[PDB]
Parts: sequence; C-alpha cells; structure tokens
Amino acid sequence: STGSATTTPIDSLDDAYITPVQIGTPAQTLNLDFDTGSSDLWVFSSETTASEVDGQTIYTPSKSTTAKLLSGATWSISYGDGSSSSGDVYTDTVSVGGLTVTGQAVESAKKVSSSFTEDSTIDGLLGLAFSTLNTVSPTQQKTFFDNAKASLDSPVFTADLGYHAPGTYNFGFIDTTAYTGSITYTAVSTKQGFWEWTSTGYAVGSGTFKSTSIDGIADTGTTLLYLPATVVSAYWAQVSGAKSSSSVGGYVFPCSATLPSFTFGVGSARIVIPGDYIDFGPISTGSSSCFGGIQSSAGIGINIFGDVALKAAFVVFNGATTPTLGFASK
Ligand SMILES: NCc1ccc(C(F)(F)F)cc1
Ligand SMILES: NCc1ccc(C(F)(F)F)cc1
Repeated sequence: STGSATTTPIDSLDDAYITPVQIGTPAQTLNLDFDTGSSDLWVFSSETTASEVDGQTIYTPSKSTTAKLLSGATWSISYGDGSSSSGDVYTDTVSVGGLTVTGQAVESAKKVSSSFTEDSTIDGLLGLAFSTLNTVSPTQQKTFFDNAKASLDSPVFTADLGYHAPGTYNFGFIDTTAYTGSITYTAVSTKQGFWEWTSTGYAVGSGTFKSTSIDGIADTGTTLLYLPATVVSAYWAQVSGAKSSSSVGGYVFPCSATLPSFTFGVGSARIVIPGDYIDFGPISTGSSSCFGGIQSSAGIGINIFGDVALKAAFVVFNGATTPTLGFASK
C-alpha cells in the first residue's frame, strides 16, 4: 500500500508545515506537524485544559467508535525549543492520504505549553523519528511509520517541502517525477533515535567548497538550519552589516541585503539552498533588521538540518533494516 498527502506552510515564512490526518471513526481530520525529529503522535483533544486551547481543532475520542483508552499509559515530551506537552493515550485508526493504520497510539494532550496554544494552525504533531524516542510509559509505542512499514510497498517515506508553497509527503513509494538528476544516499546512525547523518562539507555563495564532516539530523520539525559556529560565521561574514545579536538571539542582517546561497554536501553530491530561503523577515513588525535562517548550533549540542535545508531538496527517509537518507535536487 501507499499514501500521499499535501503539506502546506502555516504562514508566509514557512515556520512550519501542516498535513491533514484522519483520526477515528467516523474520520476526524486534524492538521498535524510531521516531525522527523520526534516520535510521538499527539493531538489537541477534548481532554486538553480548556484555557490552553485557542482555535485548534480537537480530537474527541468519545465520538470515535474505534477509539480505545490505553489503560494506565501516559506521555510527557519536551522539545529542544523548550516546548512541552503531556497527557494520556488512546489507540485509534489513523489515515494519511489513503494509507490507514489501525491500533495507532494517539496521545491525547491534557496539558500543552504556551507555544502550542499560541499556534492556532497546528492541531498536533506526527512523529517520524525512530520509535525508541517515543515517550509513552510504561509501554513504549510505535510511530505511524513503524506501524505502516510492513504493508508499505517500500519501507520509505519522502519529504518534498515547498518554498512559500505546498509540498508532499509520500509513504511507500518514490516519485521519480518529483526530482531532477539522481538521488544520493548516505548512511544513517540510529543510536540517538534520530535520522542522523554526516554531511561532507559546505560552500558559501560561489565560494570554494570546504570538505569537512558535519554530523547532524534531518528534522522536518525544526524551522531553521543550525550548524557549527565556524560554518555559520563564515556564512554571515559574506553579508554586509550582518551580526550576531544577543538580545535577538541569533544572527540578524539588514533587510536590504541580498543573501548568498548555501551549499551542503551529501556524499559527492551538492544541495544548493538559494539565498532567499535564508531570509526570515523583520525581527519585529516594521523593523529594518531581518532574522537569518542559518544559526549556530553551539547552544543546542547537535546540528539540525531543518526545513530551510530540507525544502531545497527531495528527501528520502529509507526505513529499511539498514536505514539511509537520500537527497536529490529538485
Ligand atoms: N523536531 C524535534 C526535535 C527538536 C529538538 C531537537 C534537539 F534540540 F534535541 F536537537 C531534536 C528534535
Ligand atoms: N520541533 C518540534 C516542534 C514543532 C513545533 C513547535 C511549535 F511551533 F509549536 F512551537 C515546537 C516544537
């Protein structure tokens, strides 16, 4: 079997992408943030503290004839940005673009942090990292991808994120019409539960390519590109007036500047991120200082190839017994 669903930016900056997901019987459609950096499927629900819901569509297990409470199971998750949420667990039928999984763990939020409440467009997250990171206790649960794997034509899913435009998540097949040239595959380490890989280097604009190993994770759930301080300094040194701002919390640049592209290596292949992808607009309404889409990972502890990088490519998440990541230009 296969599945295919359109994913849409939530705002004019591509801060996140939402994908419609059908939960329960009859279907309740929620717009979920597909997150290859986490492994919990959790949703706003009829159980969420009422003052913490502000415009989200909620899942109501009592209205689903297939929903079963997972007795004694709880979940609690903290994301690298300081966001958090927690609740109890149901099992229900979950479908993504025609692909159906029965008995999927659906984690019902009882409490969510303020950053989730303020995001009216995101009804929850669908985690697509490895199931070892799932936070359900005392019995760990599998991700949607892991549950669907056996029935997929091929144990893969692909992320084709758009720049200021809709894109596609496919499950079970590779759309050979969606990319140019060849797909370059690279080894994945699952030892931390992430889609962790090693980039072979980088270049700034039309500059010389620097061969150097950059270990990082492919994370559709993170907006920006977080890279080591040396690399990020080399990039912003090429933008007149750019500086690192402690009050803003990262590199800013004059909004009148034109940004150079950024190239990262995948084996012997190269993915080019156009400079316009790195512009995230004024730091505050009306400001002439703009926020950069490439930032330092020094405070994070790990390099993150987030949406800024992934939307420049067609990305294959190959969940075979030896998992790999594929990157193609598009
Ligand atoms: N998108 C989920 C996510 C968020 C943060 C991290 C961090 F901070 F641990 F790198 C990994 C994965
Ligand atoms: N990396 C996972 C993640 C995704 C979105 C959010 C937001 F936008 F709701 F804050 C937090 C954490």
